Amino acid sequence: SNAMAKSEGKVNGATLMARALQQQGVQYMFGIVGFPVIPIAIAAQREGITYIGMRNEQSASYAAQAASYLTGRPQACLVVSGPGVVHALAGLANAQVNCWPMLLIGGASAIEQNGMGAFQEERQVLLASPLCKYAHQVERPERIPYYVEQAVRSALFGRPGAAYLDMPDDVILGEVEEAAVRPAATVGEPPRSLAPQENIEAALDALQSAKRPLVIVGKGMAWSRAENEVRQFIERTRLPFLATPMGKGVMPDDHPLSVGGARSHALQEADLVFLLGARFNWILHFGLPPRYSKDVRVIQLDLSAEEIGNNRQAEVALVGDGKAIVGQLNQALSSRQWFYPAETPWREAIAAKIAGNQAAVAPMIADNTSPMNYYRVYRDIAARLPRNAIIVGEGANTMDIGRTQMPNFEPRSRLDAGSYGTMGIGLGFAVAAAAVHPGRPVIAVQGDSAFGFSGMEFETAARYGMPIKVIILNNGGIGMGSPAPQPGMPHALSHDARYERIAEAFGGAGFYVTDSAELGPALDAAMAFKGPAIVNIKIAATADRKPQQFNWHG
Amino acid sequence: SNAMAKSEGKVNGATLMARALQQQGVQYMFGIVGFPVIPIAIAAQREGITYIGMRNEQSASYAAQAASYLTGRPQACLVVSGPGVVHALAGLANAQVNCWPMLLIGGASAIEQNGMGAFQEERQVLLASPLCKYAHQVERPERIPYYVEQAVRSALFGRPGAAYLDMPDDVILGEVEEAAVRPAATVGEPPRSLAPQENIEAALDALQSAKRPLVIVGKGMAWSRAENEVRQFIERTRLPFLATPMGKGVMPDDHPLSVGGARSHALQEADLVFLLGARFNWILHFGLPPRYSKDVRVIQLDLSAEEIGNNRQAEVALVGDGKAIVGQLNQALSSRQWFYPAETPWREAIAAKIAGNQAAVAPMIADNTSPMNYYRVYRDIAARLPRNAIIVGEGANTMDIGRTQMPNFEPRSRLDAGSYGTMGIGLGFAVAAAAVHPGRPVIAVQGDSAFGFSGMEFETAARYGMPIKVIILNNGGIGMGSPAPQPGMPHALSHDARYERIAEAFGGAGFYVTDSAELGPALDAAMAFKGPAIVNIKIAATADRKPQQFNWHG
Amino acid sequence: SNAMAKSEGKVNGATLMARALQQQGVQYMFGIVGFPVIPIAIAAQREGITYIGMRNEQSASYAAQAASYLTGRPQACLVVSGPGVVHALAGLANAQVNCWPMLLIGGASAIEQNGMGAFQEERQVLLASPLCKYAHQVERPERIPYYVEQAVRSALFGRPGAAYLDMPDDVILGEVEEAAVRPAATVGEPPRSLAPQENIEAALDALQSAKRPLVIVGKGMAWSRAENEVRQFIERTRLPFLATPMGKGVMPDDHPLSVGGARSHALQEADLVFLLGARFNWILHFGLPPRYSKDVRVIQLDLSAEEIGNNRQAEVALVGDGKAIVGQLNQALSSRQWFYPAETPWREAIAAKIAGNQAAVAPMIADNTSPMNYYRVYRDIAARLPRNAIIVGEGANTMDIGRTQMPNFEPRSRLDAGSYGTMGIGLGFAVAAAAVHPGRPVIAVQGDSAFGFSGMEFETAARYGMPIKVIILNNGGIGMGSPAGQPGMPHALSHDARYERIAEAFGGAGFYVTDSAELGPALDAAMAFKGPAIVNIKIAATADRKPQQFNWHG
Ligand SMILES: CC(C)(COP(=O)(O)OP(=O)(O)OC[C@H]1O[C@@H](n2cnc3c(N)ncnc32)[C@H](O)[C@@H]1OP(=O)(O)O)[C@@H](O)C(=O)NCCC(=O)NCCSC=O
Ligand SMILES: CC(C)(COP(=O)(O)OP(=O)(O)OC[C@H]1O[C@@H](n2cnc3c(N)ncnc32)[C@H](O)[C@@H]1OP(=O)(O)O)[C@@H](O)C(=O)NCCC(=O)NCCSC=O
Ligand SMILES: Cc1ncc(C[n+]2c(CO)sc(CCOP(=O)(O)OP(=O)(O)O)c2C)c(N)n1
Ligand SMILES: Nc1ncnc2c1ncn2[C@@H]1O[C@H](COP(=O)(O)OP(=O)(O)O)[C@@H](O)[C@H]1O
Ligand SMILES: Nc1ncnc2c1ncn2[C@@H]1O[C@H](COP(=O)(O)OP(=O)(O)O)[C@@H](O)[C@H]1O
Ligand SMILES: Nc1ncnc2c1ncn2[C@@H]1O[C@H](COP(=O)(O)OP(=O)(O)O)[C@@H](O)[C@H]1O
Ligand SMILES: [Mg+2]
Ligand SMILES: [Mg+2]
Ligand SMILES: [Mg+2]
Repeated sequence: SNAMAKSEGKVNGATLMARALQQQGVQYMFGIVGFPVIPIAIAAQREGITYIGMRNEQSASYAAQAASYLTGRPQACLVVSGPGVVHALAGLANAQVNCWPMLLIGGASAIEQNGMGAFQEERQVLLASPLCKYAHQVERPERIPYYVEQAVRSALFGRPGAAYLDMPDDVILGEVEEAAVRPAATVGEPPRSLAPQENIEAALDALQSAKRPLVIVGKGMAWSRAENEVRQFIERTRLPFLATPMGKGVMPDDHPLSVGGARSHALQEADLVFLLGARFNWILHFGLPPRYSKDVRVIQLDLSAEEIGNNRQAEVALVGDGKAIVGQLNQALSSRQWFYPAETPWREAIAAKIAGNQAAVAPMIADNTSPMNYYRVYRDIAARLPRNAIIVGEGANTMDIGRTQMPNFEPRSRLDAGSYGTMGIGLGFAVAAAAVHPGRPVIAVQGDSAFGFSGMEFETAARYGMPIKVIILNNGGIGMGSPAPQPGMPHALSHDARYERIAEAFGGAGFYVTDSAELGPALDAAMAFKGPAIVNIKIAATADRKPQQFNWHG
Repeated sequence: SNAMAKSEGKVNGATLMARALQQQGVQYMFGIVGFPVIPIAIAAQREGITYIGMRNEQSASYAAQAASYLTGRPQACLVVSGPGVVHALAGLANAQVNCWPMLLIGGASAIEQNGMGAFQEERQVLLASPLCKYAHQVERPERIPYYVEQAVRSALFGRPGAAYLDMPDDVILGEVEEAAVRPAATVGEPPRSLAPQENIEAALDALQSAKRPLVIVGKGMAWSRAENEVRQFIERTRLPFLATPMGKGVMPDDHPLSVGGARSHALQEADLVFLLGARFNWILHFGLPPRYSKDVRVIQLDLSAEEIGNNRQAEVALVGDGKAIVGQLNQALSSRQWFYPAETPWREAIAAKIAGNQAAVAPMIADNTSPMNYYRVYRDIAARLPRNAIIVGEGANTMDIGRTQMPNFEPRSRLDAGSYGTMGIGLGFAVAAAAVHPGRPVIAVQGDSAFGFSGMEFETAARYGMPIKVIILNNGGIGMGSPAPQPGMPHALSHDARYERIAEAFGGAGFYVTDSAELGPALDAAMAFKGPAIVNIKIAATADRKPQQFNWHG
Repeated sequence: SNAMAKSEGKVNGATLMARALQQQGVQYMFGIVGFPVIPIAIAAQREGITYIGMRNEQSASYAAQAASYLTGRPQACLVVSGPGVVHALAGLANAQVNCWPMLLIGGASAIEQNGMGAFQEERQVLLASPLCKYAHQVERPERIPYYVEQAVRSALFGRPGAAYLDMPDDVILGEVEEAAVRPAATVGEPPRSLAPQENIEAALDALQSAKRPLVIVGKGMAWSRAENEVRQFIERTRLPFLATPMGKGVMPDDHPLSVGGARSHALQEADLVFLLGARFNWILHFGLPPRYSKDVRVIQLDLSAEEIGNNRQAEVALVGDGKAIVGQLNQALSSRQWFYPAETPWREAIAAKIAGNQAAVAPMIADNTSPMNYYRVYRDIAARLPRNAIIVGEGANTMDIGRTQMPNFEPRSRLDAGSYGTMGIGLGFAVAAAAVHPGRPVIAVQGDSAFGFSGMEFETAARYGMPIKVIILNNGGIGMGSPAGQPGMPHALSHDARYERIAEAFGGAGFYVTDSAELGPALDAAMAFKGPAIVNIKIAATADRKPQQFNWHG
């Protein structure tokens, strides 16, 4: 009753944590409650944070980083002591490798029982630390504002990455006087740095000297929110560009300067590559033979000074923020006459290779034979994707062929297995996208193996009214199908699995497709259904991607 | 064709690894293939090792240690580089905490690409090391026999724990001359050590002197295979005994001397406790007030010398193997004639407390009201459990009430959340049990939250023809249900979920139960169905365990 | 004054720690004070603990483990925050590698400043944990008895190793009510375990079947205080034995059964090796060719089950305590007549190899040429070692030649570079020996390179009145000397250095020897000087050890 005297001078750690998270712009918290973190989730809701309770911490820790990428600010994963934290190490590793921020909040057993073999006693900061930019235990409740500020700043500033805060039971429930708690500042936007002017002019001088220049647009530019500057730069210079898998959409994928359909030739024959927030790691084949000229010249824009010149020396280094530096280049271009000319041999070679690759996939796209091939399946899928959708892609062939057949027109609208090649991100990423962008459609296209890692999160989607559209391409195995057996092959799964009945366990709509004639009607119904859906497509066991000169891994 | 000359002088790392695993007694390998470990799973199958391809490495790593516990030998988990290893860290942590052996075999990116940002390059030994007794990279294929011997020996000897072997791609595919490979010795049985004679006699002296003695039978005795010796020891001494959660069955749970129905009174009032392969950690409330007399005398049998006297000093230490040391006690008891007398006040107090607790839960067991309470549901489950079943239990109220309502009569026939309190072990444990003991029934009783962590492994079971019986107690939440919402509560799940439809996705039988009259017939049909099955029981949202003087955690 | 009322109800962390250490048998504490550990050292002295302030924590951490080995109980090293702990990691690593206990107590910056960049803030537990059996922070002063008990037990019990306790400034100075502090039990002697009777009898059966048996006596027997049992065993069986470098003295080095002077032959030709608390690591050349028969049979006695069969399979495993198991063997031998016969080809071969090696070094021992060779120097040094001395040996040729030329007659009386091959242990070990055994002479024979690592601790010895006798064999470099516009060679030091003047800096006696006629008188004067002393011997730059078939490392 409001009539009785109530003591209001004290606040506990759970409440201080919720307030600090909200002050620092955490709007989404993905996790699974239990000892000792129930009060944190409840307190978070009372501050208006959106708590999404999931079915495995592995998926929760993936959702938190996806939500961080999409919002531009660290979002939270909340897990119990012991195995809750160990399950969530999955997401720390993935966020580290992708340079994505996130905040993992792990409960811990009470400090006063350390050494005793307490329930879920664990060396949690020690376990998390090699996967984190920042990891620290909160030893007393009155320092929660200090630590939340420092952790969010460390995750968000510089090269982004994962931050971990350890929350012992006795700190969560510990109480301090309201007026005694020292405030913290609100973490603002990440600082942006610029390049020296001499480097800006040297970059432009290099571009003008090149006979076969190539701009590579990576997901660092998407994280930097540099899409306006990049679009202006490519329109001004008229340089050919190649998008990386999650750099897709920074330039619209239908831009006439994209070399995406001539990727192998463009990398092989360029005499100059301009990396925009993209690494010469495995996704770009290291900047080295056999995928590049041994003498390829490199302009490299990265926020990370230590990344400059990895594997292949950079002729011009542009260390700083992608948006700010491309802004400098656009400003410097306004005093120059040069642009990449409308007709060059390079342009003609690129066009010819695009035409050849188009010719290679044209009969597969047109083939209505059932069981379907991947290109036929994507002909129907691509036709149902609205231009403002968020696309989650996961699998081997399903994901890789999906990457070329599903264009993105706006940045940060594609989430996939990323720089770690992770299976297991799929429905976590979709749940994150639907929480952050409830006004936009969310379509996850998964292989049958991929779907098994996180498919139980469909119940999560249904519970929060998230109308995610899950499309499974089922070839009955990992990368390829398998004849019925003699033991089953290690890569074999269940070609006749009726995964769509999982939707029906949770109030969603399930659709099963074996024949090309069923596929359109199934997708139209799934898109129209007011709720989450699974379309389970039984595809050809031996369907494969377009032949190429080089294996993707090599 | 066998007609053409084939060079047979060379063998590769994958084949050496399969042969060494087979030599060392590894019979089960749970994993998910992909780069770079496909050759290892194929080679393992060629040597006759059973390969179980699962749906998430988290479950595979849990399956591996359950198989090790059941077989008495380290069994393998096989995972890909990068996130395959990070996902499997779950199983390493669980194995460390339960003193269970396992062998995790993690693929790695090729050594010659280290530093370059290779696909799934990761510091895998470093990440695994805090969770392992033994962790090492295999740097050259010709060292494979050496390392597999050493890792298996390290995991199995002494206090058991997890071993990790890192297998780089170029080691897996690297070839050596068969004749050149150094063989390794076959790892035998774990050494057993004995206590000094004076300690054996001091232990019997102390038991003779006690007014209220209590033997506590822990899962170390199950691991030691000490059940014959423990059974002879209790029959000879006639001492009251208490089983720990997975120590159930070492003594038959229906034994007249069990104090399991008077657990709180027995721990509170004992003047002497004899720990048999059981720790004074949280499961036994640390051996300290408020759950024990502050002056409780302790005899402590543990293989780990460092464990002796943790939290509560041991009056008599018995450091060595459970089977061997209880064997010494039985021998020394054939030269004394003491037994604990047939009539004592302690016996009378224990019996009256058991009778009071039976009366306390009898009305709930008998109550046929629907939605049902937990004790009612277990009345039908327990009446249908075969005496040789392997029971997997998982959840909070589901698991803990199932612990009291589901007796075990043989050792090593209960697998549950264990010393780490882990949600997520459920279907991986069930799959391991069906793999190891295909001629025994395997029944997993899970809460609805618990089922969500690993439920996709139902496809794994169906694919290998494992007729696991999954019984879900669904209260719509973690620990308790929740009314309709304002946001849904953090612990709420879906009370109306039709989880049994997941069975129908993979060719199993699904049964849905909301009324007590339905429960009997559904369980009968599920047990009789020649295949895996899910029985989804919608139980009362506020059903709870019997009241107790102390919280289980405190 | 005593007349004033004084509150006495409160005690601080520093005092609680000093009392707990004294309760647990810590008698010696080696360290360097500073923030925040000054109150710990003062409190320690108030409880009667001997505090030895050293000149570098590297040496202090080596002293602590040597004192632990000599006393049989963990002794303490006390260091400041940050670099104090980092400097002491040296000792942690050495203690792990040697299976020696020690307790490192590292001060830490105050918990309330964590995250702020406090003076010497550091992740101290994390840095120490890979080098420790046990490492924990003390988070509250009332837990100090609990943690000190647990750390001492973890260090001392089982296979011994290093323990680390982290002591934050606010825990050291924090106060609690005396009456409120929970006592901890006193850690007693390490538990001893026995082998099964079948293994005892199989060991004696194996020994009787061997044609060329060899018993190897390692420093695990010295740690176990098994010298009486081992001497009885060798006297009873008449088996040839070999001492390891710090196993010397467990058997007296002048025992007629020692194969010390025929080591390479004994290892090469033995058909059966009985390891007594010694590992097949590098010191015993792995139990493998080219140093052993490829079919050598092995009986292995180790406390560590996981060590059994490393590198070479064990035919008979004896897992348990060295004293207890050799006790079992001696007892089983009283029911047998068997002993190794007085005349066998094996004895004849051993004796001829011994005579051959004595003849090889006899002229070097007798050669009075100056500058002297190593064997000539040790002729005079060995003549002047009292039977009860503690010998510290450190260097390459100085240490290795000293090992064969300086016999020990009592166990635990030789301290040397050990299983890690460490330069830097010299004067810390000497200071530890002089603190623990002030009634025994302490003689450190060091190479000129070795001396430079720890030579400043001579001021520590002088300050505490420790009459350590430091003898430096100076060849002007690392392993060998060198001639004097080219740079100095990397191994070269100062052949004409006058190291003995360092004794004179600190009130000790310095002697300089270049001529063989000077050596006897200098050693006699140094031994008689009632204080610490340095005898600096300028030896031949090219003096070397006796030629051998095999390099010591290989
Ligand atoms: C490493 C990669 C960036 C390498 O890129 P590629 O696959 O070689 O190129 P993609 O951009 O996908 O294009 C594929 C080929 O199709 C051509 N292409 C692309 N778009 C088109 C269109 N629109 N029309 C016609 N042809 C096209 C393109 O030129 C390539 O051919 P060519 O020019 O002839 O080469 C990528 O494969 C990748 O990100 N893979 C993810 C791997 C992963 O994480 N797997 C999960 C674990 S698997 C291990 O267990
Ligand atoms: C690894 C070792 C145990 C290997 O032993 P060895 O040196 O081969 O044997 P030792 O016992 O020292 O004996 C040496 C040789 O002398 C013979 N020998 C032994 N005693 C005598 C006597 N009294 N008289 C004559 N000859 C003797 C013995 O049979 C050996 O010859 P043969 O029978 O003919 O072989 C040891 O070398 C060692 O511990 N080295 C430490 C290395 C180290 O840490 N250095 C400091 C770091 S170096 C920093 O890069
Ligand atoms: C890896 C991991 N993540 C989370 C937890 C917390 N875990 C609980 C232990 O505070 S147990 C509950 C299941 C209860 O929910 P349930 O299965 O529906 O059973 P029931 O009680 O409702 O009958 C939760 C989720 C955990 N231990 N380990
Ligand atoms: N604001 C920023 N400006 C420029 N570069 C950035 C910024 N934030 C992160 N980066 C960099 O972007 C790069 C992303 O590379 P990568 O993840 O390999 O992209 P992709 O997979 O698209 O090639 C990282 O090297 C990271 O340091
Ligand atoms: N062969 C063995 N003999 C005796 N004790 C063992 C053996 N193997 C393991 N142990 C010990 O068994 C104990 C198991 O304790 P715990 O997991 O706490 O049991 P519970 O959960 O049943 O109480 C561990 O302390 C472990 O060191
Ligand atoms: N009480 C004990 N009884 C038997 N062995 C022990 C005991 N304490 C330690 N040990 C063992 O003694 C061994 C010493 O081996 P090592 O240091 O290689 O000796 P050395 O250098 O003399 O050959 C270690 O393997 C250790 O586990
Ligand atoms: Mg597939
Ligand atoms: Mg529930
Ligand atoms: Mg020298």
